[PDB]
Amino acid sequence: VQLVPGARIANGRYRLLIFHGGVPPLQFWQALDTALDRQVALTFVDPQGVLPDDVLQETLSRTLRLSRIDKPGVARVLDVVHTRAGGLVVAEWIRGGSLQEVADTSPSPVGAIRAMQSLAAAADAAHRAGVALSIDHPSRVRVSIDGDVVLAYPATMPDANPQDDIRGIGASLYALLVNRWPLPEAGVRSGLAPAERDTAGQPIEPADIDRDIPFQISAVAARSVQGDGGIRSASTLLNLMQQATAVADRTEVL
Repeated sequence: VQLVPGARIANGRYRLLIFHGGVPPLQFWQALDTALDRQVALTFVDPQGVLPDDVLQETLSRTLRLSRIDKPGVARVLDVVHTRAGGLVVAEWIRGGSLQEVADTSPSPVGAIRAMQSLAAAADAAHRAGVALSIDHPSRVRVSIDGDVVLAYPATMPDANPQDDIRGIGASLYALLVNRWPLPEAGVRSGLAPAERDTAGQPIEPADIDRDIPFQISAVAARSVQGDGGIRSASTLLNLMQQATAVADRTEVL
């Protein structure tokens, strides 16, 4: 079939508006719910049917498992339906902007790390619940008006794991900090340039690229983005985020 703006999906209930990219076979869409007249976040799980039913089923399952976690870091799942275009994960629409859009406004460092805490925290409840967020691509998250960073398009496939979440979270923090995506790219419609690599392949640290960025805040970004090691828990990740914040509010004025 075909997915393009205007399409009507699910007995026509949803009309597509904007394509927000994804990591195939996933597709992140912005759509209008014509029965309740309000926007929703569609995650299509497999438009072309390329997935073995076994993987599909595990994907819905882990997504559902993620759904019952109620934290501001994750969009609320409204439904999970099978449509003419494959499995479909319907989520509330988060007012604000994409992760791409906000980073292009070189936002305050302190404002950025502070806003990431909702993401790290939701990560933590998830992991403690045995399910990953799958922060694998910048389109996956938005920034809400209320200054939270949110998993907008839920859809947790088999490959998603806690450790990749920590990496993906920092890859977001990094994005806000330097408007660059320090991860290889497994995407369509990424919208963000790649991060400069040092000689050892590790991304150049945020502070070195812009010495205005407090040291603590650039540390949490880099020690997190590298799967090399260091941070190995949303739990710890959050606390680092929090200490980095306190140091920063104090020092902020100066």
